[PDB]
Amino acid sequence: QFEERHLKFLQQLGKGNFGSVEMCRYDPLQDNTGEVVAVKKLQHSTEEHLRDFEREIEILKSLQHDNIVKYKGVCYSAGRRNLKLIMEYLPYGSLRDYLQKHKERIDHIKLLQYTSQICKGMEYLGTKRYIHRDLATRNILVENENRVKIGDFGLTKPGESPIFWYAPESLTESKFSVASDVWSFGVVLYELFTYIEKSKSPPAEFMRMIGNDKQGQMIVFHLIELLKNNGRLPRPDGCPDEIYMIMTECWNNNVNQRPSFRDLALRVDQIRDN
Ligand SMILES: CC(=O)Nc1cc(Oc2ccc3c(c2)CCN3C(=O)Nc2ccc(CN3CCN(C)CC3)c(C(F)(F)F)c2)ncn1
Repeated sequence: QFEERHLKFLQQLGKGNFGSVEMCRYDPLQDNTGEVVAVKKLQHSTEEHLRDFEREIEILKSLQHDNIVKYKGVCYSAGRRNLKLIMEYLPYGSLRDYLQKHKERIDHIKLLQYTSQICKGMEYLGTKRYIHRDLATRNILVENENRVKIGDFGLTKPGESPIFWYAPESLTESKFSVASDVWSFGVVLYELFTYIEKSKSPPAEFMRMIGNDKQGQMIVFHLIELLKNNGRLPRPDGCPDEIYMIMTECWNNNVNQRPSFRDLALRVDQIRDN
């Protein structure tokens, strides 16, 4: 389906210790045309990394939704001794980058449209019995001003720490569930309403709350103790009380009391419609 000889490099997109992503053009007709795609490569095809990459491909082959990144196929390069994953190319990259780079195009109505789409993608993911774990605007991608798609770059498998999106039971017991994805969704909703303004990010805000000078495990200790006793990210400037209430309800230490993604999509769509 994707012959390496016809997969032409266009641009580097992202790199980490685990993998890298590039933009390519798939030109089988060899006439300088063809579809543009995003291609993920494994940096080191060890038995464990390759098993993990194959599990990712299997997950992606099972997902088809408007608000989930679109799998296209695989390419077997280096004479069929290397594996690359082919996805649809999304021009605006991560929603974290888009919010910073394209503030001219964003208002609260757009933020709520993206919020709704994220909930719907998560409703779908739950029907497939997957737990995201990594929900954060860095892992949501933007097709255009009207459409976002949940993904998981998985390139890097305090400012760079994923802990600031994790539910308290995930931090203390490594318990990840649909309900902890709801907690992380509450952090995504906070990220959207802070517009990725300098110093308002979840890592910067939590570090400010615990003490900016803390390093290593002391950060973890303080974050856990803070969350267990009702410490929370503040309401972003200009955020409506009703939107901060959705964040607060997602950030419930009582796991079963968190709303569902179906509840959240309906609530957000009703606020948009009213
Ligand atoms: C400008 C620009 O850079 N444009 C780009 C970049 C770009 O780069 C990407 C972005 C995302 C992804 C790739 C490449 C290759 C794979 N990938 C990706 O999202 N994988 C993925 C892996 C697991 C899971 C779901 N699992 C469930 C189990 N969990 C434990 C983990 C998550 C999902 C999800 F969340 F269901 F969509 C997605 N793609 C399109 N356009």
